[PDB]
Amino acid sequence: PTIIYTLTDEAPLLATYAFLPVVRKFAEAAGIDVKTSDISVAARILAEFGDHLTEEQRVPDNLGELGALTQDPSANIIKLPNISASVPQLLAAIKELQGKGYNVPDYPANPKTDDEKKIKDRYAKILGSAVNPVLREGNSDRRAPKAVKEYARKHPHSMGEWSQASRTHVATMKTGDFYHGEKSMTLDRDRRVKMVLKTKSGEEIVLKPEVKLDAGDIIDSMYMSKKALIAFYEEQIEDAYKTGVMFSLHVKATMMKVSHPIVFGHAVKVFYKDAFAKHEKLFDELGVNVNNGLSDLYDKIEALPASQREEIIEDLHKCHEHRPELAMVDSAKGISNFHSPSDVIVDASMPAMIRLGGKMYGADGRTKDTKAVNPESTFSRMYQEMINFCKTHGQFDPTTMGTVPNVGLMAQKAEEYGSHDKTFEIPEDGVADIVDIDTGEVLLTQNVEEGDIWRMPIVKDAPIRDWVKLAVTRARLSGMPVVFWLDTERPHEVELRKKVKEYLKDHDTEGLKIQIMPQVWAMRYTLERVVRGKDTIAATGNILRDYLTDLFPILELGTSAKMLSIVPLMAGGGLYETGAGGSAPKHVHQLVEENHLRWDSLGEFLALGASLEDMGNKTGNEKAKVLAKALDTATGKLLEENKSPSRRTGELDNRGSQFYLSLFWAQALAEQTEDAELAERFKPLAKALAEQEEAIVSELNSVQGKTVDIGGYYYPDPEKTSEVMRPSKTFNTTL
Amino acid sequence: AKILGSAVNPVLREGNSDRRAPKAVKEYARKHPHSMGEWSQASRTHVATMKTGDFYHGEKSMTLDRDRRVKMVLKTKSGEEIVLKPEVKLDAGDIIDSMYMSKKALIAFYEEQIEDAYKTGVMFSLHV
Amino acid sequence: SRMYQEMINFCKTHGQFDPTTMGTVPNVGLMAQKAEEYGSHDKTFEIPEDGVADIVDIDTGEVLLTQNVEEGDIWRMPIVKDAPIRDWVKLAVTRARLSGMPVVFWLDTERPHEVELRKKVKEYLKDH
Amino acid sequence: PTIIYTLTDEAPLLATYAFLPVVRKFAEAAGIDVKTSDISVAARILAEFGDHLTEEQRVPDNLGELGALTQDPSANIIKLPNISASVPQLLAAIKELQGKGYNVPDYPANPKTDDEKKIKDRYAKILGSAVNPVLREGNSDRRAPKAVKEYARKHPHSMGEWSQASRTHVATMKTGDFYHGEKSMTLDRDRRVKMVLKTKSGEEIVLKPEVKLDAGDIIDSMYMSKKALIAFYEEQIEDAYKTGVMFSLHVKATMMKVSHPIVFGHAVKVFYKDAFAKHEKLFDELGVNVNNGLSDLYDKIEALPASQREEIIEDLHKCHEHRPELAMVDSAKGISNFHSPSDVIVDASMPAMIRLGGKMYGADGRTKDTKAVNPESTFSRMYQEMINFCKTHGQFDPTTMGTVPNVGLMAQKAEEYGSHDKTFEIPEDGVADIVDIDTGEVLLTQNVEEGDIWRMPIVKDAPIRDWVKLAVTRARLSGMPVVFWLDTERPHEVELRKKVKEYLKDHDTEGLKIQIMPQVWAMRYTLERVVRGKDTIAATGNILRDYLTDLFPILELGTSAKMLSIVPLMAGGGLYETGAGGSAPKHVHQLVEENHLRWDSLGEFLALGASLEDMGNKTGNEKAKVLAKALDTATGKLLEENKSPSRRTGELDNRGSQFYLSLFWAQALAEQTEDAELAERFKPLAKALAEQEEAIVSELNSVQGKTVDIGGYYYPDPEKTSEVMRPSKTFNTTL
Amino acid sequence: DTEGLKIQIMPQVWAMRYTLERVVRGKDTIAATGNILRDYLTDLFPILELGTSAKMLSIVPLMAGGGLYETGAGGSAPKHVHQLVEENHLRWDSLGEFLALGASLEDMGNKTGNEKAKVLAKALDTAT
Ligand SMILES: [Mn+2]
Ligand SMILES: [Mn+2]
Ligand SMILES: [Mn+2]
Repeated sequence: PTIIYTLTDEAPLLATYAFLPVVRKFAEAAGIDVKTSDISVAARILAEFGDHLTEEQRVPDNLGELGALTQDPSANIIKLPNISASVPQLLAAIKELQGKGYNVPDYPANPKTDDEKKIKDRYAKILGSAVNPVLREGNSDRRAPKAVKEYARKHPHSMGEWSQASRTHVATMKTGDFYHGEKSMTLDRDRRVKMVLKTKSGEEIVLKPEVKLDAGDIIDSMYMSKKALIAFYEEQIEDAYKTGVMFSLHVKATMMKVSHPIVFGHAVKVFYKDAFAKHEKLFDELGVNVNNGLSDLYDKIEALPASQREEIIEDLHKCHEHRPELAMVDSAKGISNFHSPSDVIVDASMPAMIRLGGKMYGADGRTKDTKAVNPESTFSRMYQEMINFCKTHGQFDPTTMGTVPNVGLMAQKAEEYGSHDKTFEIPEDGVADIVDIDTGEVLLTQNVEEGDIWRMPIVKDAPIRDWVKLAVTRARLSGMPVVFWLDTERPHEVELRKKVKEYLKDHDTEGLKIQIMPQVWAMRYTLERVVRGKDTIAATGNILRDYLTDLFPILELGTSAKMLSIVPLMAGGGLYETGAGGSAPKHVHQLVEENHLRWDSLGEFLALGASLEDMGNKTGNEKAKVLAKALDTATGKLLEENKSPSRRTGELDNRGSQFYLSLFWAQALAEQTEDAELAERFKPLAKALAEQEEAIVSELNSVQGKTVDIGGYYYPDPEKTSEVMRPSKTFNTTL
Repeated sequence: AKILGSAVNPVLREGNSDRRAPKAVKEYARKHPHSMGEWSQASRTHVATMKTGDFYHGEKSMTLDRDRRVKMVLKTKSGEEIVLKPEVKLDAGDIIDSMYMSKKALIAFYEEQIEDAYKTGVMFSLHV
Repeated sequence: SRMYQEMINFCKTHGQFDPTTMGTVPNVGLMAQKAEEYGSHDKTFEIPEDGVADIVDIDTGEVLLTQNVEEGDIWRMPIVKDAPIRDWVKLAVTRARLSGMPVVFWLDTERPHEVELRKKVKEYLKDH
Repeated sequence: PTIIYTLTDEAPLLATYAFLPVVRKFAEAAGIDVKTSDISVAARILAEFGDHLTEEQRVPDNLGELGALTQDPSANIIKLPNISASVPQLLAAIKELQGKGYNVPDYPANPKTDDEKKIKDRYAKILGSAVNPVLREGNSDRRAPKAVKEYARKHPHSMGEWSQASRTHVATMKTGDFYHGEKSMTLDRDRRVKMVLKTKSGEEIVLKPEVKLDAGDIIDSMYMSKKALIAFYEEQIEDAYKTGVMFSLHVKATMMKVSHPIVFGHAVKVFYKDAFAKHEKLFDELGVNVNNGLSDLYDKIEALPASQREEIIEDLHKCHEHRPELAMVDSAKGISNFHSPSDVIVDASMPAMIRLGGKMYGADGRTKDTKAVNPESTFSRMYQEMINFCKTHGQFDPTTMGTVPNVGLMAQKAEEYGSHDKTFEIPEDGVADIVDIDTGEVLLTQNVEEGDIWRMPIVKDAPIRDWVKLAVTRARLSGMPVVFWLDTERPHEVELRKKVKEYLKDHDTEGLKIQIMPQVWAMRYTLERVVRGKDTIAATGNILRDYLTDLFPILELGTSAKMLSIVPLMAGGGLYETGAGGSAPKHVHQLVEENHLRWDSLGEFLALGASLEDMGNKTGNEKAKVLAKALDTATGKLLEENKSPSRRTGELDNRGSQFYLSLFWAQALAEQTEDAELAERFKPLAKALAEQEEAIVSELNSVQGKTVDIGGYYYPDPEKTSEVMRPSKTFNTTL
Repeated sequence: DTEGLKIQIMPQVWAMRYTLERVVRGKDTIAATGNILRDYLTDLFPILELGTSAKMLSIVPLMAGGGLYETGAGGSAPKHVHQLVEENHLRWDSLGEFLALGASLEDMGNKTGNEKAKVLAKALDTAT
């Protein structure tokens, strides 16, 4: 019986070093082996480019290893947050590996040879959201545990007031976006299809040559219009200008790597319509692509003669005086919403804005109301309901409000999350058809234009069946009502409806409140009961899973770090994400400069409990059951005793919190009475740890306030990292 | 006092309201649209209303079993009983409500709303 | 008043209504025999001093509805009779059948008076 | 805002002495006054016979007082278990009261002078089940609270295995009993009726002069043929003998105080017919009434000369040679089934027998199979189905089985529970009619014989309406389907069916599974469901309410002493029974002799929670809600921490468990955040109690293991009892 | 979307009786029928109601999106010609052509957004 514990990047990794030894010590008491899997950015680079490496240097394909392991009914994988590499991050990681004797190739930005174009594609496999599409072979069960909600109640986080006179709102398209021209259908049998564009010339361009579809698959033909999108941006910028409200843009270019940078880019184009007109010729032969934000423009003009570059920056600030005020990522540095598409990520930025009382930062560094532009309507309308609701009701009260768990459809690159390699920026005007290869049958027709974003999302029948089952299970186990958020006026969501209606009958739903509502209705109904302190479960698609599991946890708890994220793997196993967020680069900074790690490991403690509980239910391990029960109360006690990491250096940090957890864990195991072997086994552990409490905490705190050597960043040296992360002689030995 | 105010309506209204626009009028409106003020997504106008201490949030109600004669009385702190309404004839199946608005809640609400309208710079209005 | 706010919100997000495309909203209103608030004028009082306000059956000593009120508070007892309610439900059905349009009874769940009405509507719909 | 807590008899009262102070302290924080009410056997003797008592000695008619309070829409009564006095109990209570200066008359068993008849008739008000009929002005909502059910799953109680080859069965009449001769009708209008017997002679005997009947009342005219009853017994006693299976008899002479002793008596008569023939003349003038069991015979022969009394007992033990084996109540002492009608009580004995695997105890001390004789078929056939089910399915599994909550028609002396003053042993062969005085119309005729038992049960229309409402209420609120146990072949239940069918339509039953099935079908349907882990509500008549709320809880939980018994009164208030069992005489035995009370007050804690919660809803007291939910979580923690009273002397007792409850109740209020004032109010208290925990516990346990002085039994001294029941001064001073 | 519509299916005999029962007392009913019944009925009732089928609309909304407009279901009337060649009087009623053209221009207007074609259709409707 074995649990895989992922070694990842930056902060969670550093924490793992201190925590792995303690989980291993507790897990062996139930005959559980804990093996690491290194899926760091460095490890993934070394696994891809083994060619130029020695035998000792080479790394196995650890990501792909886990990808296979998800097909095994006995899988038990605990996934920690890891880096989704941007280009700058990849570059830094390559230079660190090269510097350490690993001959890996330079990343070729603009490749001049055909062999450079070849390795740039191999690097593309490392860039961006690479891990998640592989590991997510089950659906999402994301929710906050009772002990965490009770902590929020006892220590209410700061929330900004919602004035009834608030001017902030969600501006979104009403025609010409993906939603309003969308086509959809469920497949009657297995088909192999192609995406073609029948041009005005009579020609037929092939955009995607072959894609294998199955029986019961739901496929969409959706497109956004370049013309409608520009017009929309024209209207909303002028409106923001006339009404005097700060302009902001909220998309997710990190994940939607094809469509969303185009959308982001157009916003910038029309906002600065005037400057991009005066410098059209210069910009094209400079190759500036502002889809990468203003960051791309500033970069390609930084090396220009002063007077020439200073004319361009003038034409940008001159364009501002008849434009609305812009939201700032960092006003002190002068970094705006338009700088980089990776700066303002929709799933995080929107809740941040709502929590702050519908506010974002301005040029002067003061919080302002905003027109949160959310071009695609499909998933943005639900935000507006909350805003409106908030205007009439005020800010949410974290002390009294209910919870909104989520049962998200995400398995096997579900819906939009798998459509990246099937999204195309239409080259010229024409008619876009998806066509069956083995028969001249046109399946979904659409009339598109030059610049349009066309795409074909896919959701498979098997994930859908599991998703309905997961929703029913959660209804049954928690007693909470579940609402499926499915529109009637969105073809894709009426297709899902047909399946949800059918597959609900294949279960025992006798005493369960289960209904289906359009998103805006569903959001309202949910808000209506949460404000009265009642709980509701949201059964949603992939993107809504993303949006809602940031929105509500941030409002309820103040963060999305302190929650359960369980993935019941379809083959029978289980994946346990410890965090939906990043790997916290700023956290590492504080540790390396003055050794205080302020990373909260509660998400790791929670996932482990879920992992141990499911291990017992699936393998018949009674000891694992007892370990899970003990850890839960230990986690609960850690919250109650307020022994989570402080942010201020010199005070209790991640390392100290891990001690208290292990103390309470050993304590719980000593005073439990369903397993006598374990009770007496941990009795001396609990006794030893409690009696040396103040010496251990002393050691773990007196070591702070100084620079520390971890031997790198993207590839830390284990020996030196282990020293830093386990500095208490007393704690190490007594363990 | 019997001539003052809305005197006519409560005497003639011995039925219920079937109020509706006639098709000819609705069809004329479609063909000849009246002017409508445009709504700004950034509009600051809102209904301000009480959250506690109004009729709604302290209301009690019942459906009556039988015909009875009730009075409305205030049992004062002193022990004295002031009769406010000597007699009212209730029928079986009558829905009656006991309903009150707190003076103190109303003044607090008003001080908060007037102040809020000022601090935000939005124009105050009262609709009764 | 909350109804108005919903429209305001709706209007902020959807814009102003278009008279050339919008549908009708006819009303079937309960009003017969000085129903609800429209008859409560003779039964509304500005409370002279702090005390308990009860509505009491004069024959026998049964206190039907009690309430704790303050000096300056406004307290009232609205009435709505059973046969008007019967007529109102029937009129709703008749208007539904004749026009062929859906009908929504605007009745709250968190308002005592409107739950009492709800009981009768649920009953008298079975009579048609 | 007043809660009425009932002072009763024996163990529950002793627990109250320690608990009343701590409930008062909590209830005052919400503005609720806890007012006492004394309904003990002693206080009921005093209230009746205030003839020779001083002003200070006199007590109000506390039962009549509470009976009157049920009409008050604000009634909040907590009913603890109380004595339903037998003759020996009555005498002992009288003798103690006399010796303490209370001048009350002796109870004359056989009144010599006619003045003794009046005071014997006045004592008849005190005898037996006198409290329940007065307090039950509502219908029964009996169910096991979720937290208790969960505890039974984690800690299963022992259950005897059911052999497929088991021979045990229910024996019951197929003709000549109440069921197979029943006539019933629903009243058209108000009537006044008399019960008359027109004899064969021509005389008219008035058994009941007048009874006032309302419109919509159901009345029955049921009788049991004496000739049939004896022939049945002859047959069954013979069958049990021939087949070699143990004979047992299960009736309820305790509450069915008129009919069932006649039923019990006849069994003894035909069983020992050979001895009752040899001594018929002697038995006659001794006034032997074996309707009171063999104990009656043994009493009346104990005074006789040795050679004669020994001859009698020899003719009784000699009769066993041609007879079947008898089930024993105490096989060491030789106390059998026939000793006393109050030993084997159908509602408790039948579950106990099923729980054991279909076993009762033998003369040899061994457990064996039994012919469980239940003469009246009406409510016994339902037991047989379970026996059959178990025979094919095995014994129930407490770790996986569902629940069977009950909604019981009992309000206003419903059905058989209010037919005692209307039951008659027929003096001679005739026709038994219930006749209207105004217009000499015979409503129901019936041809009866000498010995036959005749009765007219009554169930009023208004109770039936509330009963149906409570069924739909429970269905809506719990999501469980509900089944009405109504026979198609029983007049009474077809009359009820007419009503249920109609009154259901008066309610919103849109999302509910609600159906009507005959008893045996309903039982089978319910069993088919529990065994698959599914829940079902039983909406039943009065006697079935009693049977099923012992039966299922014994199987699910091991006891009927750990559950909610809510009585929503028809006038608006609520009565909350804390227990359905006795007042535990033996528990007092252990308290006075060795200072350990093993009474489980869980039923009190649960009832109080349901008392405080309903206080919040009815009045609008939000502070009541907070106390209720905090007691709910306090009671739940009591179970999970395993701190219910031990039975062993020297360990944690009733007093000790009351400390832990009040501790957790205090903690739950301190660490909650839905009421700011209450939180900081209990904060120092909760901090106090927890701090000297193993000091208070140390006191409450050290004082055990010795004889103690409470100053009486039926009327214990309030000053002495309070010293004993609150022996921890550390604990007491803390409030 | 059939929510406010009365739609039902009956056998031919029943449907005919049902239809007759309503039309004998001024009520209108649409007959949704198969091919031969379409023929039979659009002669029968138009003859009974109007005397001829040469005074009605026969619109064929073409499946591909267009529209065919039959001006008459009857023949080309040879005897009308005999009168025109011998006496110079054409008694042919072109009312079926006026109505068809009116339906043609109206569909033209709604299909292609032509407002001037809509105005031609309405002016023809009133002229007819
Ligand atoms: Mn997210
Ligand atoms: Mn019982
Ligand atoms: Mn024809």
